[PDB]
Amino acid sequence: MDTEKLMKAGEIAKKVREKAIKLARPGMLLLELAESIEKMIMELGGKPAFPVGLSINEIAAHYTPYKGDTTVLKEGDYLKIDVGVHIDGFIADTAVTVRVGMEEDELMEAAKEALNAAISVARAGVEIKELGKAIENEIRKRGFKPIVNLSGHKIERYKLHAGISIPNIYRPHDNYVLKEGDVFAIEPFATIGAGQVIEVPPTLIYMYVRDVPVRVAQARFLLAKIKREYGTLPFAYRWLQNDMPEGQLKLALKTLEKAGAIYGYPVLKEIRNGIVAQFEHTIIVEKDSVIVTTE
Repeated sequence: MDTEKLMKAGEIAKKVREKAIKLARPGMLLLELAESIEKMIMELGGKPAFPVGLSINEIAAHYTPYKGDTTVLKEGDYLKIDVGVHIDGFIADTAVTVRVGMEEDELMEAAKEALNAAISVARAGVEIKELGKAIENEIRKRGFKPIVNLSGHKIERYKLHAGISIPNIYRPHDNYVLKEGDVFAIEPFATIGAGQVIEVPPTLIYMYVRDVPVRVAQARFLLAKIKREYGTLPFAYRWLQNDMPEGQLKLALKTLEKAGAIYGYPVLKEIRNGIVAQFEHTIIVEKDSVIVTTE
């Protein structure tokens, strides 16, 4: 569980996060932003843990651009930038919301404050529901609604979602005890909407899980490439686009998705088109406080 790797990932995540806020100017082509960031991650000796999330407003997460994407940042836009970096499989997951070409807002504040609230509170020994309460309050007591079914999550090596949420609400039977050595993304989301998200198209992001019989030559070969370049970390449709006709690409991906070799990370929309804000730090739990990998 090499911490120095985890830390580097965090430093790099931290840098490119900051650069990403500088480049978040109105008329900034969303495609170009993502490419700029991911480029800068690889310069600093990082590989991306996943395609960079550039989710806007009602859109909560799992938007990354494609080639041909013309989405462009418009002033007043609440832009969630979710950056991920890994060092030989050791992960830094960090996120900020920014009102493009504008000052911070009380909604943006509710989320960032929820993050700090959780981090202060976190020691080894603490039950995760305690961090839940911490977040819930910050967001509510500013008269906002936290997104219930989109949370933080345990991180392990080459395993981005390692299957224990740090939920954004108190739940009596969220009883997990934070351990010396646990890595965890704390992501509060807040919205003026319902406080709940669902899936909508497109599916712009994908993850290898399992190899499976693939009858079709085109799809088998694509699965091979995917495993070689990306393994069991998520990947953008965008990255594969380069080579291979876009039609035969989209079909292969759905053909693999069907067989259950790859699974999609489709876009998530806040269910009442509630404008949504996010702030994420990676933390390593330790005895009487926590490292913050990405601060």
